[PDB]
Amino acid sequence: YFQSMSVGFIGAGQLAFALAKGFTAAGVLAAHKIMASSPDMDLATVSALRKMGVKLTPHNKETVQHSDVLFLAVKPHIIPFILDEIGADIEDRHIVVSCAAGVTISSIEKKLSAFRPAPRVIRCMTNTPVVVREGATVYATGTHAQVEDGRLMEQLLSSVGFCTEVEEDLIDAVTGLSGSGPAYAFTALDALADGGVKMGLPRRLAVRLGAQALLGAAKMLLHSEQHPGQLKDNVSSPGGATIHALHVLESGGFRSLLINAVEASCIRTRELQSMADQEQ
Amino acid sequence: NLYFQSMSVGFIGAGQLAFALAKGFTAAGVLAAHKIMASSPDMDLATVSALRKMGVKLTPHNKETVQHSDVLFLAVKPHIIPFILDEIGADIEDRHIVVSCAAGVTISSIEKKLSAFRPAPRVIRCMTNTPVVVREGATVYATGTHAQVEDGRLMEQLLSSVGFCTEVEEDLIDAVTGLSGSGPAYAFTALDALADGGVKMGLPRRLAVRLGAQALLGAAKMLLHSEQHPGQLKDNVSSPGGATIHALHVLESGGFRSLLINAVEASCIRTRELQSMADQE
Amino acid sequence: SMSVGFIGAGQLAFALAKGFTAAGVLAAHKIMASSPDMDLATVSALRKMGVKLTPHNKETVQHSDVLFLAVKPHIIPFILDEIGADIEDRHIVVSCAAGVTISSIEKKLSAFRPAPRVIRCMTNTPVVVREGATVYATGTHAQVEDGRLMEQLLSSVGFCTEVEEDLIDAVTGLSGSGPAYAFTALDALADGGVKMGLPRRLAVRLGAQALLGAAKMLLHSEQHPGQLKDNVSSPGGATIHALHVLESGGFRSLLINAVEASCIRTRELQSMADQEQ
Amino acid sequence: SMSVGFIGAGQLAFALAKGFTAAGVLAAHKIMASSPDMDLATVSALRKMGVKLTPHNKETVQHSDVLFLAVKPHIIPFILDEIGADIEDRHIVVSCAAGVTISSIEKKLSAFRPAPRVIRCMTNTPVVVREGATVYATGTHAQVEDGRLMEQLLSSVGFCTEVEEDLIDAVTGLSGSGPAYAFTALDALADGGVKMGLPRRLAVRLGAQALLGAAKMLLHSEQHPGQLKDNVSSPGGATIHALHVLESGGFRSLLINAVEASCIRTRELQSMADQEQ
Amino acid sequence: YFQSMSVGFIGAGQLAFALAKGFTAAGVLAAHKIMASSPDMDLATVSALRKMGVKLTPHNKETVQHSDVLFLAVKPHIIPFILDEIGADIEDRHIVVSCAAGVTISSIEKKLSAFRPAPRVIRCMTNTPVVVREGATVYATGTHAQVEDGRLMEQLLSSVGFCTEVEEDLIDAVTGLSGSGPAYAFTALDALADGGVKMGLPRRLAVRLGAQALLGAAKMLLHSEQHPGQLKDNVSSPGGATIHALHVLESGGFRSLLINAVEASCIRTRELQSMADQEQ
Ligand SMILES: NC(=O)C1=CN([C@@H]2O[C@H](COP(=O)(O)OP(=O)(O)OC[C@H]3O[C@@H](n4cnc5c(N)ncnc54)[C@H](O)[C@@H]3O)[C@@H](O)[C@H]2O)C=CC1
Ligand SMILES: NC(=O)C1=CN([C@@H]2O[C@H](COP(=O)(O)OP(=O)(O)OC[C@H]3O[C@@H](n4cnc5c(N)ncnc54)[C@H](O)[C@@H]3O)[C@@H](O)[C@H]2O)C=CC1
Ligand SMILES: NC(=O)C1=CN([C@@H]2O[C@H](COP(=O)(O)OP(=O)(O)OC[C@H]3O[C@@H](n4cnc5c(N)ncnc54)[C@H](O)[C@@H]3O)[C@@H](O)[C@H]2O)C=CC1
Ligand SMILES: NC(=O)C1=CN([C@@H]2O[C@H](COP(=O)(O)OP(=O)(O)OC[C@H]3O[C@@H](n4cnc5c(N)ncnc54)[C@H](O)[C@@H]3O)[C@@H](O)[C@H]2O)C=CC1
Ligand SMILES: NC(=O)C1=CN([C@@H]2O[C@H](COP(=O)(O)OP(=O)(O)OC[C@H]3O[C@@H](n4cnc5c(N)ncnc54)[C@H](O)[C@@H]3O)[C@@H](O)[C@H]2O)C=CC1
Ligand SMILES: O=C(O)[C@@H]1CCCCO1
Ligand SMILES: O=C(O)[C@@H]1CCCCO1
Ligand SMILES: O=C(O)[C@@H]1CCCCO1
Ligand SMILES: O=C(O)[C@@H]1CCCCO1
Ligand SMILES: O=C(O)[C@@H]1CCCCO1
Repeated sequence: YFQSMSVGFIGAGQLAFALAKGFTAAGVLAAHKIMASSPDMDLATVSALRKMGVKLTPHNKETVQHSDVLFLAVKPHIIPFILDEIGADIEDRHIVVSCAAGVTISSIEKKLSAFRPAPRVIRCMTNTPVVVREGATVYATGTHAQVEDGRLMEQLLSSVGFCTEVEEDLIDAVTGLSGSGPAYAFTALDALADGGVKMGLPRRLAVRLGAQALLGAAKMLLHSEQHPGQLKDNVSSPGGATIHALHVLESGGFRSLLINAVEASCIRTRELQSMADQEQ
Repeated sequence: NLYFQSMSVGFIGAGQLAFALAKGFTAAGVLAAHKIMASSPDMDLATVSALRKMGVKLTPHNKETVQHSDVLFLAVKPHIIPFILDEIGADIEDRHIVVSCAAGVTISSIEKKLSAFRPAPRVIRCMTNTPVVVREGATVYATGTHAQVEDGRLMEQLLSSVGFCTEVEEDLIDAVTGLSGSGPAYAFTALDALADGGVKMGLPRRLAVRLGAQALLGAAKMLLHSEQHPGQLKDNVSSPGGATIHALHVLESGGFRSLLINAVEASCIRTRELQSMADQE
Repeated sequence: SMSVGFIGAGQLAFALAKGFTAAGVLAAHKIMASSPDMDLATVSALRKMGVKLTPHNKETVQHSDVLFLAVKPHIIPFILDEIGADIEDRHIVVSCAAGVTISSIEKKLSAFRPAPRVIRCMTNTPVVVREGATVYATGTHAQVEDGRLMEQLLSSVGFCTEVEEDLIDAVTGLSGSGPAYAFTALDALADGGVKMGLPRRLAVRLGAQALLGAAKMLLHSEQHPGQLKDNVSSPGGATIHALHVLESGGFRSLLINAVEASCIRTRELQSMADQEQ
Repeated sequence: SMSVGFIGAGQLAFALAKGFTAAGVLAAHKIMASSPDMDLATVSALRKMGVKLTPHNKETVQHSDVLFLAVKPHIIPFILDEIGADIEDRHIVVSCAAGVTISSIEKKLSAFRPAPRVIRCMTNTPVVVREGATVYATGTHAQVEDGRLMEQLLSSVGFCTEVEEDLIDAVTGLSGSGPAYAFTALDALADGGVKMGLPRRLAVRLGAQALLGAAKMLLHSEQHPGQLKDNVSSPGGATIHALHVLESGGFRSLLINAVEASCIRTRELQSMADQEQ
Repeated sequence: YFQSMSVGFIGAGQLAFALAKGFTAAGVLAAHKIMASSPDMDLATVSALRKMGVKLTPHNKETVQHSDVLFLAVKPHIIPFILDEIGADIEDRHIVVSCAAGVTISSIEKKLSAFRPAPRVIRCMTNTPVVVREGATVYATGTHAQVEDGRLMEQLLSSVGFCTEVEEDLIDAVTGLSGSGPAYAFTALDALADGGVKMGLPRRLAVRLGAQALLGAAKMLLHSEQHPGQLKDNVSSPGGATIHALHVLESGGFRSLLINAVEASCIRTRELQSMADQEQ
């Protein structure tokens, strides 16, 4: 529990809700010590945050004045407008944590430094399963972040899933893998359930079994010192059902499609930020 | 309370599934390792050495496993089931609950063999998966002709200690086999490939494996705790024009969904066709 | 009392005028349309409806309060040069042309008279049966009531909402081109019915009715389309077998490809226009 | 004065009862439905509407004049054995089950009482918004007014026409499964809109509205769908570029494949039913 | 001109209209010497026949009593019902010309011989372009057809396009090639017009040019003693536009698709008649 910590979210959408729900469920923050701002209070995420007890305001400057740790939870192209809006309000006490895909620490520090030297900036990439405290988060520390700042952020984000520090040049690739990853999983689970239904299962049972199979397999890999191929080898009996299914996955290039996905998400992330940097 | 039942459990077969279940049950605290006995004609297996390290009793004699057990799991390959039912069928007593885990093998085929000895063998058929080893298995079961209501309830309590467990009609179990039985292998293949994708884009392999596996675990847990359709959860990830919708497009262009349907179908059909051959023999 | 004009008397002018008059929001006699070819079938159909026709774009401007530009995109700069001197304070200029930016229209018109009131829309041919899908963006000098007037008018012939202009090229690829994807699909579904033994007329009727009803269900539902799809398919049944063969062909990706291709072509065409002017 | 019953209280029973009562042709209190599970969401929705619910299929039969069979196809022979002794001269039995033949129904019912009045229909879930597509065939003992009554009832919730029974499995693959093809397409079109920069909610709304309007245009047109498609595409323009990428993927063949697969699976399932009974 | 010839059609659909329009345009038959019967007088083809002056009746027996040459222009599965209906009305003077896809001379003669021995039967396969007198027709003579019967039928069908006698075992293959052929052409013309539209042509002009190109090329081949490949070689200049287009056709397996089509139509024709023969 961080007793003397006030957290704020600029943005009150999917990610702000996911993190606030994760933090409050973890018990590391009380909902009333969290403030979130948004120019649209008609979102289901805003309504959900209100029901949790999170303080809501339309004004980003109030979030800044309330907060010690300030999460930037707006879309990437909104970040430069946000930084110009509240840059004059950043104080020495603030840690600015940008969650926006692609947006570089350099770009954030350049904006904020025009108002006050030495802004404390941390960049993270996380994902929506923080809402069930099983997120995958990486973070990089900025130029003026103190050593305690990174440790504090790792303690906070570790309460809602895996968290580790990385060099910033890995983050766009992490975005393509674990940031976009849940969407690959949801697609796969929808299709696996369709497969169960084709073979005679009710949809509700097929969804439950497919999701439990994926969850269990992921946990096995996380808790094993063994290669995923070895775990795979343990399932298939010679001549059996599983090896027949694996063959039809291979024949469709299943592996290459997932490589294609991570690559496409990473490249698009890099492409979008390159355009943002050209606009500046 | 199941622990205070002091249940003796036996596995005919001492391979991957016997190890996974024994590890899950003992980690759950429902069984003492030394109250489990497993038999195999082959002790040189690595699964047998792991079982022995746990404290499970090991014997080459299937009759010893039967005499020890209260609940008896059949954990041999499907084509070996009729052979061991011939071998120990005379040793099944009225007190036994016989739980077949073998892919494809029907309750009817098991009861026909065992009913030649005692008239009312208590049979349950289940399908589970290796993640019971981390107590996150996906298990279904169907009760046989003579299984008492308390037998299915005991089975559900036991298997719920190592993951999800629900009763089904037997005619669903081959399809379950293709979905959640074979399922972990589809996931391991996907995680290997996702990690390769992370490596291609500049991540160290160890980090890419950790991140991909955490992403899959978290997404699966989200769906299990959500009332929303997976398509809606997917819609919540992807911003307009953004990284995720670009990646989803390349999955669609390869027929990603159809490949997973193909896999479930192929595993289910192979399960059915093997049992048809067995029924013909 | 509102008078409406169409520069251009082609497919879109016909569809909008038919929809407006069927809705009752405009009597045909309040509508004027112009074309340099008074021998088109659309021109004949408009005359039969009661619409006033002229070959002279200046006459349309002098008649109209709301002026729709319904010519091909590459013709827009030509007709703005022709009628720019005739725009007045009362005029609302509504460009329907694919890709053409408010900026490019206002730049041409402002050379003649400051503060042209411009709205850009993207619609589609189903306005002809009052089931169009329309979006609009307001220009620099459009009054607040200009947007509300246009939304009231276009809501009479289908869905209508205001958007930021930078969404319009994407809307073009989705609902602007969308009817053509549907007509292709309906032709193919009918071929499928014929292959399985249905007379062609019945197969066309059933396929179209199925698509209409499914689309209406989705519009009236809070549920995800995947959930509505799940409600159709019984385990092991006919529909899930058919869905598998669609998935195996990458059906979804083809529709994504189509929206993208129409949107990209729209952007590419306007970039070429901007290079010349 | 007509009383209606549903054996089965699932997706189809809900959709038809919602459509009938929205149309005004039936008050909810004239409808009874039965299911062995009174905890389904469809059962709760029917109770909220005013429909009478019972677990006992015999009670539904005793209440009803027109009796809809809305259980899964493999359940039909079981419930015909259960209620066959309770069919009376007044009853019209309307089977909605995919694949199940009039012959198989009449054979079961005639063991109890000669001359059962049987009609077989195929419909689809959009009856829930009164835009269904329904066909029906009359059985051996159905009176002439039985067919006209059923057409009046089912026309209240969509298109309805009489067919020969040997068309019904093909109709199942086209308009019965059809909504699922449309939901798949709408999900994908929305993904395409999102990829090109539209918010998901707007993309879903526009895609669905485009498909609805296009389908309505085809139903109100004498023109071939290819002609309507030709009217959308300007030379060199956005739509023809998008149509090319659909063609390059074999888009049309996938929809033919789907209708065929649903129809063949329907026939295959009924052949298996006929082998067992 | 066949002065003393009355022609009748059992069926008044697409083919009956196409042939009646072709014959009357050729001047070989006056429309009032043609009768057509149908159980549905609400067809556009029936209305078109009425406007031409063709006599219309609902009763197949009246068509038989009126006619000398009797065309069977109903769907193949209707043929056996037709033959049972009017078999007792066939006279010595009648030539029965079956146009139905797949239906064998043997099956027709077996039905009619139960009523009167020695029915004069001819089987043909034609196509819809007889309506513009450019049909492609083949015919086979039955067991009891006199030599003059085949010559008379060739004279009549040659007035509406190409006509030649074949052995009956070629007719199902002809069905897959020139019977179904117009539909392949209409598909190709629709697609070629789409190609013109993509490259900037108005649809009306693209349709006109595509159809004229196909017509001209077909006429060139019909009037040339040269192989289609040689005519093809004469169009393409080295390095030019045409050889570039031919390459993209080859890369898609264009040739194999047309082979697939003829095969699929022929096999389906054989399959359908095999089922008809099983039902008998
Ligand atoms: N959704 C996900 O799965 C994840 C998202 N992210 C990142 O989080 C950020 C937000 O993503 P979502 O929450 O999914 O977007 P979202 O669109 O659900 O929420 C965006 C929020 O920003 C608000 N907003 C717009 N203009 C604003 C302004 N001027 N001041 C304050 N708030 C404003 C919107 O009203 C909305 O509440 C993005 O940069 C994304 O890359 C990172 C990891 C995962
Ligand atoms: N491995 C998996 O992922 C799961 C396997 N299953 C089912 O569990 C059963 C066993 O599968 P695995 O354990 O993977 O096979 P495995 O091959 O690892 O172990 C098979 C065991 O049977 C033993 N055995 C062979 N003949 C025997 C005999 N006459 N008497 C006693 N033991 C004998 C072998 O020595 C070995 O110990 C199969 O029927 C499979 O379908 C079900 C769920 C998941
Ligand atoms: N057809 C559709 O599906 C929709 C079309 N649009 C847009 O509507 C506009 C027109 O589209 P269509 O009506 O389909 O084209 P169309 O070609 O049917 O009509 C074009 C009309 O402009 C006339 N025209 C040519 N030069 C002219 C001039 N100098 N002055 C006045 N009229 C002139 C032509 O004679 C013809 O009447 C295009 O910009 C298109 O992007 C937008 C929504 C959907
Ligand atoms: N869902 C659709 O899109 C359409 C379905 N159909 C046909 O309608 C029938 C039902 O389809 P759905 O409603 O989708 O299935 P559903 O599974 O939603 O409803 C089935 C209902 O039957 C009930 N039931 C099971 N055993 C019963 C018994 N012994 N007595 C009475 N009720 C019993 C179930 O509890 C459930 O209420 C099927 O034959 C299907 O082919 C036809 C047109 C479209
Ligand atoms: N349409 C084509 O391109 C060609 C068709 N054919 C053959 O010509 C025959 C007819 O083909 P279409 O004319 O295309 O079919 P169509 O369906 O246009 O005409 C069929 C006609 O038969 C009538 N009919 C149905 N039952 C009847 C009965 N009991 N007595 C009399 N008339 C009855 C129908 O009312 C309709 O007028 C088929 O056997 C087909 O294989 C052969 C060459 C080309
Ligand atoms: O491949 C196999 O034989 C096994 C069958 C049961 C589920 C796991 O795979
Ligand atoms: O697609 C998107 O905009 C986001 C980017 C961060 C990870 C989730 O996806
Ligand atoms: O897939 C199914 O079982 C149903 C059959 C009727 C039409 C809708 O689909
Ligand atoms: O293809 C075209 O030129 C038009 C653009 C507007 C939407 C309909 O298509
Ligand atoms: O291939 C070629 O170079 C020529 C060009 C004109 C049209 C015929 O082909």
